[PDB]
Amino acid sequence: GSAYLSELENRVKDLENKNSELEERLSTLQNENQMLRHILKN
Amino acid sequence: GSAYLSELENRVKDLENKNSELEERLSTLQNENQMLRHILKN
Repeated sequence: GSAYLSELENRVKDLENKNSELEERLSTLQNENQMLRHILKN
Repeated sequence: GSAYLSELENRVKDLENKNSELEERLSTLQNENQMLRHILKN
């Protein structure tokens, strides 16, 4: 509990940080996807 | 708490689901972008 809780929400601070990371990578891959599409259509 | 303690394990579950979902989208785009690069490429 005391160590469960600490490590439980310890886990979400980690899960949220990981989520932000993934979101930033996603954004980058999406921009690349769209620019490639634009280059190819022209 | 009880309310608090159910909301951290729940937040861990949702974060896990969401982060696993994000990893799939990442895989999808990496695969589409690699193909688009090959097309642009050759």
